[PDB]
Amino acid sequence: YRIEHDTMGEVRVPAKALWRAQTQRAVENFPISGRGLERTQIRALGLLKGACAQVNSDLGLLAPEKADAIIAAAAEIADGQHDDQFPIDVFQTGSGTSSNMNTNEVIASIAAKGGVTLHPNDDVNMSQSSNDTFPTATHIAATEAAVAHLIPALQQLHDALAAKALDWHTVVKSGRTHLMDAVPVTLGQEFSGYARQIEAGIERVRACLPRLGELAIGGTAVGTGLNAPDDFGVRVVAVLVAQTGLSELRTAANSFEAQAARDGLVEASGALRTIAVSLTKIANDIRWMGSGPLTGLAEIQLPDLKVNPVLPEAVTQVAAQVIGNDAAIAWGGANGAFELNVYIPMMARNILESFKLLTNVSRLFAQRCIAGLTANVEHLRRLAESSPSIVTPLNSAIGYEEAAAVAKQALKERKTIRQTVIDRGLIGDRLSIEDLDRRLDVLAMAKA
Amino acid sequence: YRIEHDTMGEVRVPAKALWRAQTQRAVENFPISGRGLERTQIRALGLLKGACAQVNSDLGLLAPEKADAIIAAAAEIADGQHDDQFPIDVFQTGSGTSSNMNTNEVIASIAAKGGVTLHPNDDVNMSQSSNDTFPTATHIAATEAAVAHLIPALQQLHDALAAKALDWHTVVKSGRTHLMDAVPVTLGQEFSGYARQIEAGIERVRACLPRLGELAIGGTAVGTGLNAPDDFGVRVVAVLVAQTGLSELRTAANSFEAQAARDGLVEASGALRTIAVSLTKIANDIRWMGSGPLTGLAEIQLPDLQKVNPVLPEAVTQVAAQVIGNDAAIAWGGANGAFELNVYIPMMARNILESFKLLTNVSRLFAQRCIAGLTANVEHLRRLAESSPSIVTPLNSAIGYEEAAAVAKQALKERKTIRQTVIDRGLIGDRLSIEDLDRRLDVLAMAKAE
Amino acid sequence: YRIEHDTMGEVRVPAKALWRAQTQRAVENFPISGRGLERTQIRALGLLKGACAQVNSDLGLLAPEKADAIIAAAAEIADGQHDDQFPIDVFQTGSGTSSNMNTNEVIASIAAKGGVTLHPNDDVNMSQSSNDTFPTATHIAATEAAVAHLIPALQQLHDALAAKALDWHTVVKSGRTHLMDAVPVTLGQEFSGYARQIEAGIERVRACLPRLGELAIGGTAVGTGLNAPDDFGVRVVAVLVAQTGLSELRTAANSFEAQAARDGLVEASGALRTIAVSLTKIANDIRWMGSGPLTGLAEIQLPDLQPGSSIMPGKVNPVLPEAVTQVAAQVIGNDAAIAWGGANGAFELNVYIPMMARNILESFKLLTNVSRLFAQRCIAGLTANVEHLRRLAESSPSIVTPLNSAIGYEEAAAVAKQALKERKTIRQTVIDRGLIGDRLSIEDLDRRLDVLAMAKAE
Amino acid sequence: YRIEHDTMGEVRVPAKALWRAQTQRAVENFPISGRGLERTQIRALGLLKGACAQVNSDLGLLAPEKADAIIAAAAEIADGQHDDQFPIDVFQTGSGTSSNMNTNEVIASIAAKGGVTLHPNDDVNMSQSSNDTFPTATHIAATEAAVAHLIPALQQLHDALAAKALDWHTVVKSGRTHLMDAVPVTLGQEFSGYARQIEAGIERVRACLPRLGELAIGGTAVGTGLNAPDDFGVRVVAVLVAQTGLSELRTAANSFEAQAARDGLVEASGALRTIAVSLTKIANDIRWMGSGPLTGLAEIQLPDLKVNPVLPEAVTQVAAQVIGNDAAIAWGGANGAFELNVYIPMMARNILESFKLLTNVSRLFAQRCIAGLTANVEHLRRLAESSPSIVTPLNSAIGYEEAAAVAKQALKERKTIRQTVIDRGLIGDRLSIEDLDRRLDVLAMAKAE
Ligand SMILES: COc1ccc(S(=O)(=O)N2CCCCCC2)cc1NC(=O)Cc1c[nH]c2ccccc12
Ligand SMILES: COc1ccc(S(=O)(=O)N2CCCCCC2)cc1NC(=O)Cc1c[nH]c2ccccc12
Ligand SMILES: [Mg+2]
Ligand SMILES: [Mg+2]
Repeated sequence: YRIEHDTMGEVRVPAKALWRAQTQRAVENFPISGRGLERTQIRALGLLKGACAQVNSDLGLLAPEKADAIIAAAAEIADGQHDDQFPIDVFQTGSGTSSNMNTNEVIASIAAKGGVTLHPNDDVNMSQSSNDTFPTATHIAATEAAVAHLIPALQQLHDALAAKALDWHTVVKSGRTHLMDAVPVTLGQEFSGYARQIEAGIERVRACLPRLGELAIGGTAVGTGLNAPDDFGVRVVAVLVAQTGLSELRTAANSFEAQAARDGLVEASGALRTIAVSLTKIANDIRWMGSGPLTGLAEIQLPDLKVNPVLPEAVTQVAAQVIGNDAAIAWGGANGAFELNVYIPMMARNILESFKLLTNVSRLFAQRCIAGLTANVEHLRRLAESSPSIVTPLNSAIGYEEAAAVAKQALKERKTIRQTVIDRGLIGDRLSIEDLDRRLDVLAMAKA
Repeated sequence: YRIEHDTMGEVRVPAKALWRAQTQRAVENFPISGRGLERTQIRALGLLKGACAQVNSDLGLLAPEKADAIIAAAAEIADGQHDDQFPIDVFQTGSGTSSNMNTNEVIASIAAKGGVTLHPNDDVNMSQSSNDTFPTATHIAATEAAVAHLIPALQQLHDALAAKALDWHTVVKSGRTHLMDAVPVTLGQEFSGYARQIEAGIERVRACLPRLGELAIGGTAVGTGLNAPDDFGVRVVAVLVAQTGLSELRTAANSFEAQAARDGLVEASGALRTIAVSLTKIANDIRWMGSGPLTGLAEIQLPDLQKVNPVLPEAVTQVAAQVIGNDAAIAWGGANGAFELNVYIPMMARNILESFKLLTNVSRLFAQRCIAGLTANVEHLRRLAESSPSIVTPLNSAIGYEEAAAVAKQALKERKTIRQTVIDRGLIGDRLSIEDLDRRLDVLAMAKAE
Repeated sequence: YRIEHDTMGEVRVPAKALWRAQTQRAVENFPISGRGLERTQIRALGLLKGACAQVNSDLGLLAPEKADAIIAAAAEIADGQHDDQFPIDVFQTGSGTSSNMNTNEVIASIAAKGGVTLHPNDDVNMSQSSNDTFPTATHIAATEAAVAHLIPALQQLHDALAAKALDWHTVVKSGRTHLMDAVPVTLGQEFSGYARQIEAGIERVRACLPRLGELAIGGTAVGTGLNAPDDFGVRVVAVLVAQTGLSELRTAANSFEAQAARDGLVEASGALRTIAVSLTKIANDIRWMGSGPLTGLAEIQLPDLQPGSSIMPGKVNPVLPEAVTQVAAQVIGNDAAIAWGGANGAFELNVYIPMMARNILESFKLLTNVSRLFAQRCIAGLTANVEHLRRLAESSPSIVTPLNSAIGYEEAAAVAKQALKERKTIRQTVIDRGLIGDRLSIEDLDRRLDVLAMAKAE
Repeated sequence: YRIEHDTMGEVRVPAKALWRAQTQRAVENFPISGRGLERTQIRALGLLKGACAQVNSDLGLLAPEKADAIIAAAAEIADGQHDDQFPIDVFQTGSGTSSNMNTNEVIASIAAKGGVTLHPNDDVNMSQSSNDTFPTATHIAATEAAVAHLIPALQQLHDALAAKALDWHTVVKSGRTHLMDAVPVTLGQEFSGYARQIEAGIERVRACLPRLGELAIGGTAVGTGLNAPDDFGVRVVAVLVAQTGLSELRTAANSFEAQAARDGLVEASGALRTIAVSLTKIANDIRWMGSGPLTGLAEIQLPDLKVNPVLPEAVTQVAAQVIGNDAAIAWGGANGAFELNVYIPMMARNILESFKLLTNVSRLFAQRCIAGLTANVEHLRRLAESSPSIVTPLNSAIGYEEAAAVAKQALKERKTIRQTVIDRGLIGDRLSIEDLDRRLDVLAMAKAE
């Protein structure tokens, strides 16, 4: 319940708060959503401040005592020990300068407890600006989310789908095209398609990493690097790669592009949106397969968490949210001006949420839905034995001409191929029942 | 770390948690976003459960001691006293059944402390289903957000813009079309346009209320009202209207449409998306008019909150982007219902209620901390209007279009007013008095302000 | 071919072209999409220029021989006699000034063929600017599309759905929630829900018309009305309303808002987007209820419209629901383009008008045309599989609840279990377990298990 | 009119039309948009039908005489001689059945003129389904649009922006952050950023090609390849690669994924949407740069076509359309069921249009706007030299208070910072002219040479 001195008046700050005047001013300025930065974003801001202090100490610009204090305070933030010291709304100044200052002030307060005096700006923000810090922290968080969390969760889901594709390789059923009875497929073939969609999803995330991992650090206020060392960015990136193990982090190809635009986030969101499109198809098919029992398709049983398909519902709802977040990201991305895109906090919220939702729902879908599915094998065969058949596999036995006459008579009389063959008296020396039954076998027709 | 026994086994629940086994199972099944219901949707579930108990009591279906205990517990929820007792993810079963059961369990636990035993399902969920309750609460929350919070916030912003329009009635400046110099307007006219965009926004929200306020309560599992009293819906709506004063709440025109679809939320989101479009135009223009102080337009100065950065225009345009994205998520969920139930309700509810909250809060902040304190560079704006090639056209009938083009070119080159340029080129004569020049170049008259 | 001279130089123009040099420059400047204005937009530009000439004549600003020639030329354009004379890309200068000049030039060329010389700017564009004309024509076209075409098409679909709701009033079936078996409904109730969605869609279009019908005409370059008569807008609107019968057309409430923004198009697109969301639900349910007919739900049969497959000769597909869902997808995309253009005005003018007009008019057209085809070629001819639906309802575990008060919920659960195992009706299963006697007569069971009464049909 | 027949019976067809019964049913079933397939789509269908006939001939399944007649007619269709014989609406059955039958019927009618009888389904559709042919034609058209048309157009725009970046390397000006005056940049640096966005655009398009170029051909009705040779897909793709030179065309990794989903079109549309986002930033900045000539920024002059920024307006309208199309594509993409995604004609319309608009507008922007921009060089430098943003490097010599007084007086009097420092009498005590000129060198402050 203490008081502080801002160069435009007095500021009242909570007693257990490590933030100071500028942060409390942002709290008062932006009461919009009531939600602040996520743990991933706070962690990335701590990682960045420790790396910058390390490079400023290495170049002789910051006294080793001060640098050690920033590095220890930053490590605490990166390890999640201060997730309650970042109270600023997401809907803040569009550079994220408010959250940048919040990080500077918390490090200064942590350092003061350990007996060292740090200036938030002059020491913790040395060689940095209001504008190259928050987008760097955003891209660190997004790249960690892609590489450490999302890709492994998608691989878990891919592996679960692929395991079912192999278990069910010969579980024959009816194909459905336009929702109408089609020629046979196997449940395994369908699951091989779902698994490819997720494998292609991982390919799509991997393809965006060369641009998602681009960091602005070192470009300072406008991209020129004025008031930073010439190699600040390259040096800070190498410390971040060393401390995170994220080899995908890199300096920006062009320091102006990296601050004027957030195109890498727009690109990454498009991969997530494609994954959401794939997941929607997979989840919808699985809840339709599970439907009924009496009124639906009743092809598979879902694990109970008459079972409602609650994890397909959570997946399709997450996909809707990723599609909406993706529209917000593109809207912010397009609306930069000159040297700075000022939609960074909103874009950060949306892409980091999309990563988190897809990671968590993919691992739940894989573990608590896909792994436990059971096929209703005899029902699925009954459906395959009700699919349309074709005459092609009789060509070698009755010839192109009789086969075409079977096809025409089956269509006119609304009969099966098999029954039309029997009815036309074709069972004989050229075609036993056995030969008819082997040629028209529904698992053979699936070409598994 | 207290321990409970379920139909499937044993679950540990936090000691000070008022939720029970079903909520704890939902917490375990849906660790997806780490974000649960918002205050408005918890309040509405409290309002709904209180009105349902009142009606079940009035119809002689529920013992009055139990009904009174539910009503007192539901009032505490509606008053925001238990916002920490709703831990289930937004990304839950798509009917919102898990959150419905969370409400039933919390009410039973609150009642237990006052010495009254309630069964969550048989008593707190009496006459209700797993499918007509959550969407009712969603539409109560959205209707209240629209009528009680957003419309008044938009009226505050309208009135701030209109006050600026009146203050700046005679503040003449260059028009701009295609970003290029155009004939004169006043800042007041421009702000009159902004005010109309916000007044039309209020009309758009008002226009959606006949369908936003439709409640599914009484339709039970599929819309038929099986296992509810025949008049349960109209009775519960009447209690909600009597208690809340929200006369916009109404039974649904068609019980099936009210559960198979959430088209009222899609409709309302379109009104919020239009307001977000309007606010983007208003906020962009204001930050461009404040740009500078040297190399920008330097028309106005914004009040300093954090050379002032336009931080509230940035908040407004970021909120608008969020509303656009939320609007896309809502329409996606809305389209994808099947047969008797749309199972995207928790996601739709999160997005629609957030959109209401962000637009309400940012509209008030923009009105009070940006619009009200803008200051115009009045003399500078008039000098630029008076120096613009766009104003030479009214000279054509005195000096011809080719001499008027030469006046325009020299005025720009020498950074002079059109008036001073006409005098410097020796055009004052019998063909054009000083008085006729000042009439022809009266830029405030060119703006045609009331 | 035939030469001309623009203040920039000599321009070659096709011989049968009624456009002139400014239009030919715009053709050369914007080869982007290869698509120009639609018939509805051309018609509205013709309506507008005819009304402007009438007013300019009435106010003594334009000589009558000149006004009469513009009126006669503008009526030919509004009648669709010149839909090949508007070659400019949609993706043009964002005020639509290129298309406005195209209209002025085509009118001057028509008037020339009758011996009257019209200056495209000074006569055909009198009292107008490059910025209040194209948005006015856009709003006229959109209002016409809403009132004369879309609402009657939606009413036709509403009536077709409501006729099925009545015909199927007693067609009992199992509900589905989460795609899982639920308590009984009727096919008529479900179709009553679809009908309400369309009726609500008409209410949504009607609710947007007070602002969709607002016209910018009279505001000139920046909204101030400089260089027009003070009452030009109300006079032009009066003529348009009298000639067209479009009672929704009105002068804008605020002349700056009507040129700085196109918020009425964004608003109207939201209504269309909501209709696309409703149609998606209706069409999806209908193709699911038609699915199979051996491996799907087989609740209804859709009318056959064309062969489905060479490989599977008997197979017929739900082509109209596919056309409806694809249209809905296009409306939702168009809606995103409209809102993007709407947000990005600057100062006195929104310069996304041609792109917003393309998208809003296409959404109107696709929804009008598909709604009529869906009603006529799909809904009107649906047939229900009444006995299949009733069999499933009478076999459903969901219908045992009404037995609770006679045999208890535990015995009712055992009846459900056994019926679902032995593929029997609930009625038969109650008999097969000897529960008919003291507390439960055979007519009492038939009263409790009346599936149509459980649907609670009005 | 004449009488034609299909499995559903007899149909009246315009006497002279080359289509037959199924096309005419589709003309009556789908009068929705009044727009049919584009030139690119008709070309891809003609290419595919010729390639299928070559492979059927090579495998001895189709008589050489019939394969020759199909190949010749498919070449006339591909070359654009019969576009007026493709009347079917975009909004047709969602597999593109109707447009597949349109191609088969028109090939049969052309072959009949030359005295060869072809059955549209038994000969022209041999070893094929709609479900594999229409998505294959769509992916051929999209891959050709990406490689042959869009990437070269974007390279042209990249090169025009990079040429400006070089030409304007020393054209110092005010930076702008939040629309507010900031420390100096050069126009060249800004254009280098715009060039990077377009180069990255090209990288995004190239990164999607391993999946965009996947073709369904050979999977037939459901993905199983029933009723086709086991190697039909690999043979047909090899013929298409030889004929088109598009090495990016490839057999699908998984035949079921290639028919049950159109995820590669969704992926590709995301690249195009990101390009639209980049082009919006570039075009907005350029029209603001050109604003005025009195009351705006007046940094540059755009070439005339007082000039309105008409190609920036075309570029930002195109971008809005690509964002809309992108939403329609993702909506179709998500809504497949079981063995088939039935949104293909709508998804095809949208992505092919996005390719075309970006290609055409990128070339126009490059040639008729970027190439001809002129910079107000002296004006830009004067404002940079007059900005309060450049007073900071004086703080250590004159103190914060006097640096603030210098900035305030320079703004009020409309003078440079250098002239204001001299006017306030600060030379001698605090610093020398040599030190002043080092500290206020705006080109050096932009970290350019
Ligand atoms: C953001 O545009 C401006 C910002 C500041 C100033 S200022 O007042 O501070 N100052 C003018 C007085 C003398 C000192 C230099 C700058 C002017 C400008 N515009 C202009 O000069 C506009 C202009 C008029 N004739 C021109 C011819 C060529 C290019 C531009 C123009
Ligand atoms: C678009 O901004 C401009 C456009 C043109 C011109 S101009 O050169 O044609 N011209 C300059 C001489 C007299 C002023 C009017 C005419 C200047 C400007 N900006 C400014 O004066 C900037 C400015 C510096 N001190 C100020 C103090 C208050 C307000 C604005 C400013
Ligand atoms: Mg690595
Ligand atoms: Mg069945």
